[PDB]
Amino acid sequence: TYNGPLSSHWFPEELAQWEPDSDPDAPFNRSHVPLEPGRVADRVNANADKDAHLVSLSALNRHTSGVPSQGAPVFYENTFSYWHYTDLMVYWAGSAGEGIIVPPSADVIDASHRNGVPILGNVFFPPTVYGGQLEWLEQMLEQEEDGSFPLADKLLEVADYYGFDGWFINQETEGADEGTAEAMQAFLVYLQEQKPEGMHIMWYDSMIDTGAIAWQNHLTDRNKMYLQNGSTRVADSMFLNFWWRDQRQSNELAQALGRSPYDLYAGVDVEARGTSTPVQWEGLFPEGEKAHTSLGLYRPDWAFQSSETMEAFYEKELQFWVGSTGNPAETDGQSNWPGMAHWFPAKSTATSVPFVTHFNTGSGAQFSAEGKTVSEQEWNNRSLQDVLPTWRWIQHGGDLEATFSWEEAFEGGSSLQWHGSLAEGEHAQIELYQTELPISEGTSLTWTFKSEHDNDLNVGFRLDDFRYVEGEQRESINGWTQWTLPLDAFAGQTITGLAFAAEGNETGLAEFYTGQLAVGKPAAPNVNVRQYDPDPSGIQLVWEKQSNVHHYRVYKETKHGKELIGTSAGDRIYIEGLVEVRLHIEALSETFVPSDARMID
Amino acid sequence: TYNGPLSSHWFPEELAQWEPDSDPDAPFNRSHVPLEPGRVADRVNANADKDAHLVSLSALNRHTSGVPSQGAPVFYENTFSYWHYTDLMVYWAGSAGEGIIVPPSADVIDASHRNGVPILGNVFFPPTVYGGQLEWLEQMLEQEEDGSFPLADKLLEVADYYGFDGWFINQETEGADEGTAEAMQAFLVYLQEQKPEGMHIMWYDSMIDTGAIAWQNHLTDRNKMYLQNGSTRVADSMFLNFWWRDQRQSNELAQALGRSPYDLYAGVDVEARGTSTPVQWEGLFPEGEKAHTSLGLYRPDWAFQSSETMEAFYEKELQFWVGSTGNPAETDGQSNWPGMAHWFPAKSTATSVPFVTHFNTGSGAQFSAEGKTVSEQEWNNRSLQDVLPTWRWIQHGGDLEATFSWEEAFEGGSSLQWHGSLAEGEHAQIELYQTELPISEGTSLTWTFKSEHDNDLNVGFRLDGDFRYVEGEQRESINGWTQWTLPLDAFAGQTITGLAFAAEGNETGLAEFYTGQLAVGEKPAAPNVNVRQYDPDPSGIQLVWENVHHYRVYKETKHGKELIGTSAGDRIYIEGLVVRLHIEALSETFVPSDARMID
Ligand SMILES: CC1=N[C@@H]2[C@@H](O)[C@H](O[C@@H]3O[C@H](CO[C@H]4O[C@H](CO)[C@@H](O)[C@H](O)[C@@H]4O)[C@@H](O)[C@H](O[C@H]4O[C@H](CO)[C@@H](O)[C@H](O)[C@@H]4O)[C@@H]3O)[C@@H](CO)O[C@@H]2S1
Ligand SMILES: CC1=N[C@@H]2[C@@H](O)[C@H](O[C@@H]3O[C@H](CO[C@H]4O[C@H](CO)[C@@H](O)[C@H](O)[C@@H]4O)[C@@H](O)[C@H](O[C@H]4O[C@H](CO)[C@@H](O)[C@H](O)[C@@H]4O)[C@@H]3O)[C@@H](CO)O[C@@H]2S1
Repeated sequence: TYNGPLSSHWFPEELAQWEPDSDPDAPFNRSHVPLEPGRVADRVNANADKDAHLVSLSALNRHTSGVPSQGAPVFYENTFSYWHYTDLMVYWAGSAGEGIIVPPSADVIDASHRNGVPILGNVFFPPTVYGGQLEWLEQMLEQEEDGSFPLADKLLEVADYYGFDGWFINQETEGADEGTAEAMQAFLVYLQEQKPEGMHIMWYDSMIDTGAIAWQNHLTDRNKMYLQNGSTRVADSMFLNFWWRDQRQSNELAQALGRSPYDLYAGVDVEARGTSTPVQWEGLFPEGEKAHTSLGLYRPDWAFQSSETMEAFYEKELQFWVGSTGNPAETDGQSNWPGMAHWFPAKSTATSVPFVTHFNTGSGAQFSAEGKTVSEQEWNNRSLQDVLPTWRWIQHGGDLEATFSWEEAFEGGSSLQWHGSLAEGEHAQIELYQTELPISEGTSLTWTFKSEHDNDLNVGFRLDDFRYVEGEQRESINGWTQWTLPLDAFAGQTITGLAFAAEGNETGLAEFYTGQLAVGKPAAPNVNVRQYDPDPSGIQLVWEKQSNVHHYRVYKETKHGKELIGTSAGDRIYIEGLVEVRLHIEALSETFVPSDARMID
Repeated sequence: TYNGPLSSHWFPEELAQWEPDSDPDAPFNRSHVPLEPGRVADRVNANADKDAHLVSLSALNRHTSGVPSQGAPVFYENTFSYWHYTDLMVYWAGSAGEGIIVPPSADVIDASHRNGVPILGNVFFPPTVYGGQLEWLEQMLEQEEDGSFPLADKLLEVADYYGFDGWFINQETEGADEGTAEAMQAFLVYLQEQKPEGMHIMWYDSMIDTGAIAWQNHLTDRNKMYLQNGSTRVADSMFLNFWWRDQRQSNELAQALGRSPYDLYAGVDVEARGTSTPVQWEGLFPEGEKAHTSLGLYRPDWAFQSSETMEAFYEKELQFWVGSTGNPAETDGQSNWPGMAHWFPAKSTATSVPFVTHFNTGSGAQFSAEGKTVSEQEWNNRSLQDVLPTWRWIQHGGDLEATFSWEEAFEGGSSLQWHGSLAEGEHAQIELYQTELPISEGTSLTWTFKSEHDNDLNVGFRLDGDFRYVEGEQRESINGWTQWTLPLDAFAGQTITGLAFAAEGNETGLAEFYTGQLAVGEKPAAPNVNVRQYDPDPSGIQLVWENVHHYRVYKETKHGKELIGTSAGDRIYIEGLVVRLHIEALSETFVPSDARMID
């Protein structure tokens, strides 16, 4: 039923002749959210080291084809929220039936970028048993007299146009001779020479020097020529196959090659069993020694795909990325699954003012504006996913639980729920964010919450022990309480952490929903109605995207008030069925100040 | 004489009808060096604070017109080297006779960017006494039914295409009414709404709310609408005029406006007297409490324009930016001119591996490759200016002096000279760089020097968080220069926060070092080069090509290979061709590619 723009995918011959200017969908697939530079690490877990990196190969979209460019009316969508333990994201996709070169969709590029995570697209040369064809490989490996590889040029051009950070190269098609192998090496090297600074090409350990498919599970003499060859750099990293018990040898070989052992990502296959995946952790993270290499997670989206509901999906992600403890700071290294927080510092991109979050998880059963439902429809749009709490979860005192709620929202479709038993006079704190926010005059702390039992919600901030204080100026907005705490008295200081605290009352119960937290007015959007060629009877709204803007909201007038029908963090939005009606487009600033609405007939 | 591409400059009606695709010179005026993000500050001066910023309005080129796009065969050029005390650089230019909208030339954009300094172009509405015309102002302020300002669009387009970071707006043309004033405010507001993130529009404290020209010398009720109007942002900063004795009031007013006092730049006019400029420093930097606002330096290029020689120019810049002490760490706050180091931390963009410097100052009397002269001609090309020492100069022990030398070079036209008396058995160190360089396996320290008296030159590195002085591991001789390599694998996972050198005196009692390369950290593919017409000059041509620090163009002669051109962009204009050429690409590590041959 969906006739809108779709995220792209290609077989090599379609890519060759692909031009953004001629692709009706290309403008919808561009990310307009740059990779946030300079994340800051936390230090709450004593066992976590600073050397090892982590890549995730995640099916952020279950399918390669049929993915709407910019979100969809579906609550249950893969709203991964553990960007903070991730150094590199690989968009897992590609199939013999749909296309083997697949960039990440723009919604996911955006989510990744807000958390300063570089995201790679996938070039998937499938095993013949899965419809793999040598032809496709040979096509990609075509070389001009020039020496250049035209399809490599297309990889770079796609990554440049759509706005992501490189490619994962997965060569599992059998039948390749040694000449093909050398050509692949030339192809990867050509990538290195031509790519923009920062771009990352990650090679899967599969095709060896002979062209045979022969996973090494380590960096060996059989595969090292795909990472580094003497003084020539071939690839930025290698994802090691799963069948290893120890990685010391790869570390040693990497040093002999003059490369960091941490450009090797020891692979762990978690697709089927997630946290029940058996792993020789000592083989990667030895006892008094630093990590032998980095870590590669194949398919953490297990959490999504083995679950039926958003809540079970979110619980499995916590258990997987943080561990059975539910506390990043208190991990059980003796557990079968200690969790990623056991080994990896959490990073935060809350490093710049203004810092704003509405605890938007990226989807919802409903959409709220200033605490009022403005659409009752399921939606996902991971471009609207906020930077979520560094820690999941760190509390002190009370018998409380913290989770995301999709029942209450102030902006978007979720809130942070903090609820349970808190005895009278008892104090509880929840430390949420590692940060690096320079305070200057005019800088305020605001936050917005509901409280079912009337307890007030204090804010907590840590300066370069948390300071817990109550807000200065209170305001009521559709049932929500918004505090503003001026921080002028602290100008010149730097906030390195954000938190909340509450005091129990006679009730003995606490139930908070917090829908905005921030440390820190756009022009009405200039909007044009254009054809979306592939769908007459549909249209697209196109504006000039302002850098002061977090995203755009499209309302349509109804007999029952204004209804939200669209959101975009790009420069356009496709609306179906319009040819067949008054619209209102507002731009919301980074601080979520709404502009005056442009009217469109 | 020179018929090559020239740095641009417009009156408003020329800008209106400008499009890059039709300008033969536009491609030569594009910067290909992005603004380096994330500089790191030093801590060596106890009095320096972290709040106040500093803008320089510098005539990096003496003239608006006649500026070659990419360097010129002139040694004495304004090779400003104090980017480290500068937060914002404004390219000072514009005149009634030449053009009043002028972007920075590509060479200067590049130098600025390498040091992570945002550089602004100039929009100069001149006083009528200087040929100013209200017309030009009215032209710039034209508004469509749309509400948009077409010439503002051209300012943003120029900045985008050429690769710089905004504009300084200088409105000193008399005769403007209150309507013009409001239009200017709308123009500045339109800029804010349309500009790319990061871009900076700085407004001069001149035209007040009535449109009259009435410098306030402070942020007042008469000019605040040009910075901020309620919740609307009008400009990113204001450069306050010079006639102030104190700035507390502007600080206070800025707070009431909900803006940082440090978006205000208290102006100091140093054009005529440089370090002899009288300043009420206490009025800006109160003996305790913070600085009231930021600092605005009008014309530090006094150092260049009041001097006749590179050496005198370089000495005056030291005396101006560092002080009479010659030591950023030991400043005399009681001096008439304590120097900028007295108040401002030095920043460094040595924050990423590979870090490479050849101590190229941007010009030379001569050009060297691997220590051999490959051209005897004066040159300047500030696209080749390296990130130069954070500290000028910090030494311990000996009776030594450090300066730049244009007599000895390993790559380019200059080296760092460290020379004087060092008694046998004595030690001396010179701390050169504040850095932030993650060490990983495969990472080496290299350095390259000549020593007139045979002392060896040790490298110094400080780890996060006293320097480690060690001697190199592998020695190499290259055309009279010694190159040490010191593997740093034993330190992988550590971070270098500082680089230095150290020497031990010998029986000679003398030391004379010239150091031409220092680096913490693969040869490029031969450039794919085409010969194209440079339309405005038949009998001239341009080489155009598509990792790489810069390109070198050699021509074959009866006397060997001669360097005739360098470019950090995608092309170079060569005059007189009409002859075998050789184009090599040099990597960031200065590994040369195989030369493309061109006939
Ligand atoms: C890097 C790495 N690359 C391989 C990775 O490809 C491999 O993955 C597995 O991939 C199987 C094949 O996928 C392709 O072909 C399928 C059928 O035509 C398509 O549906 C698919 O989208 C691809 O184009 C895949 O079928 C595997 O899934 C099956 O087994 C799983 C257990 O591992 C299970 O969880 C599934 O639900 C399913 O039955 C699988 O994801 C991995 C693992 O073998 O190794 C390297 S890592
Ligand atoms: C921001 C700030 N803007 C003004 C700034 O413009 C002003 O500068 C002075 O500017 C004078 C006028 O310059 C223009 O007109 C000249 C003549 O047609 C041109 O040659 C020029 O390039 C411009 O288009 C200028 O003449 C002043 O220089 C003279 O006095 C100097 C002392 O300040 C002296 O050092 C010179 O050698 C010369 O005789 C001067 O640079 C400043 C200072 O008044 O105020 C604000 S800051």
